Amino acid sequence: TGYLTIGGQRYQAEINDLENLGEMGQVWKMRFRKTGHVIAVKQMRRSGNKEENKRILMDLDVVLKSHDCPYIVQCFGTFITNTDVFIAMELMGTCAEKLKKRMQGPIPERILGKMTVAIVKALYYLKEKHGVIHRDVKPSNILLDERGQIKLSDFGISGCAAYMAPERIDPPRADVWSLGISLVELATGQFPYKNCKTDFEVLTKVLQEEPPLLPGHMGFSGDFQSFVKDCLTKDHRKRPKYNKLLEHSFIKRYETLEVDVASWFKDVMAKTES
Ligand SMILES: C=CC(=O)Nc1cccc(-c2n[nH]c3cc(C)ccc23)c1
Repeated sequence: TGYLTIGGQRYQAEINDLENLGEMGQVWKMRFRKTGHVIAVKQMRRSGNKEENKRILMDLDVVLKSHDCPYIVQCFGTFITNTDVFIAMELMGTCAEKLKKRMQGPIPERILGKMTVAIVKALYYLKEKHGVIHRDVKPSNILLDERGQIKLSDFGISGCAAYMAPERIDPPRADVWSLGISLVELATGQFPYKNCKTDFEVLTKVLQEEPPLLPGHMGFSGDFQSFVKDCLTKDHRKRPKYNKLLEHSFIKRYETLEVDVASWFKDVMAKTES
C-alpha cells in the first residue's frame, strides 16, 4: 500500500492506482487514477547504486520536512514494495534551465524577479526552520509551472562546480553565490564563465576572474544589478544573509508587484519546442 496526500484528501493507494505516462534518480510522469492528478514519481531501487539511493533518501528527508513551505516541491506520499520505493512528487511544468534552452536566450527580468523571491524564501525557510543548506543551487533545480508557481527542487546533497562559491573552492551563504550565478546565466542567456571545458577550469575562473555581474548594456533595473552584485560578493563574510536579502529592493519590488508568470510561461511553452 501507499498513502497519498494530494489535492487536499488522503488516499490509500496501490501502485496499480498509478498510470505510467513515461519517463522524465529514475522519474516517471504518472497519473493518479482516483483523481486524475498527474505527478512525478521517483523510483528508488533496492538493487540500485547506494550513493544515488542515499542521495534520494536525503532529498526525501528534506522534502517531507518541508510540507509547510510552498516554495519547495511537495511530496504526496511514498510506496514501499519489497524491491522498490516509489516517491510521489509535485509535477512542475519545466525548469529554469530548460526555459533558457527553449528561449534561445534571456528570461525577462520580471520573471527572474518572481523566481528570485521564491527561491530565496525556500532557501531561507530551510536555513531557519531546519538548519539546511541546499548546496546545489542552479537553474535545473528551479522549477516553474503553468500556474505561474516557482519552486525549489532536489536536496539530495543538502555539488556542481559551475555554481560553486569561492569560499567552497577555497575556505578560510555559498548558496547565495550560486543563486547570483544562476540569475546572471538566466538574465543574459549565457552561463557567465565562458568556454570552460572542465569543472576545475570553471573553479579557476570563479577565483581569478571578477564577479560576472549583469551587463550594463542590457538595461536591467538598478535593483536587479545590485542584487546580483550583492550575491556575487566573492568574500563570503561580506556577502549578505537571507534576512538582509529579503529586504533587498529587488526582492521587495517583485514580491509586491503583479507579474503574470503563468501567461508568460504558457505562451513561451507554446511558442517553442523541446
Ligand atoms: C531541467 C531539468 C528538469 O528537471 N526538468 C523538469 C521538467 C519538468 C518537470 C520536472 C519535475 N517536476 N516535478 C519534479 C520532481 C522532481 C523530484 C524532479 C523533477 C521534477 C523537471
